[PDB]
Amino acid sequence: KLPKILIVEDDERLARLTQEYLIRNGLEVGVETDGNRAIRRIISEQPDLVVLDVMLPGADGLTVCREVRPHYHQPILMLTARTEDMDQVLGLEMGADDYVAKPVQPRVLLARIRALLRRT
Amino acid sequence: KLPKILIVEDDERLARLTQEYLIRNGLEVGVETDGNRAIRRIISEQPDLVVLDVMLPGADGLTVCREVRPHYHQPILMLTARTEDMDQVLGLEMGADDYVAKPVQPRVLLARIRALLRRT
Ligand SMILES: [Ca+2]
Ligand SMILES: [Ca+2]
Ligand SMILES: [Ca+2]
Ligand SMILES: [Ca+2]
Ligand SMILES: [Cl-]
Repeated sequence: KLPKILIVEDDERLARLTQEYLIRNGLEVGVETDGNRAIRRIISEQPDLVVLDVMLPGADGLTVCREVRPHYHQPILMLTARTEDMDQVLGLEMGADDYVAKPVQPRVLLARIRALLRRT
Repeated sequence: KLPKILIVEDDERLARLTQEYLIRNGLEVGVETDGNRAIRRIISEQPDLVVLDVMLPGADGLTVCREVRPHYHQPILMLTARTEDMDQVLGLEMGADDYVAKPVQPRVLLARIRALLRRT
């Protein structure tokens, strides 16, 4: 009954800090650091929501979004370390549900995760 | 067994003039004016190439690309009646194969359709 979140992020330090905060707030959270494994993992485990970094070893965020959408219908929240309008429009038009600039306050990330889960 | 083209254009007038020209030039051509109907028709009829307007009643051209690309792998030539900033990059990155601003001379459109069909 706890929402399952998958954090796809290559920055291990930030990913674990975020995972611990979300677990303390009633979420079941896993971490993936590779785009290729993230594609198979998202399709196989079917998490309730994905937090997806744009730049990853292997498949980048846009590729992950494109490859899972036909087999994964749950929300995708993208995170970026640099605010560029082009990448934000492409991420949303590719099928992402949100696109947030890093760094994001942990409580804001949780509020955005809860908002996305309300329409599933 | 001519190449099958689907023109997805809500401007019925231009669509029929283009259809007439392409049929006279050795192509089998159908016309669709609604984006939601274009998604179902592209996936079920599997045309050899789609000429896709970016602005349609129902699903927009970017939505048509996003929804057909998992099930349709033939060329998509996108058309726009008004160039907007970032429009070409988004369509090409979404899976379109070309992006042309109207008005396009009919002979130029035929040359572009033939060039795309050579990539198959
Ligand atoms: Ca990264
Ligand atoms: Ca990469
Ligand atoms: Ca139009
Ligand atoms: Ca529309
Ligand atoms: Cl994990």
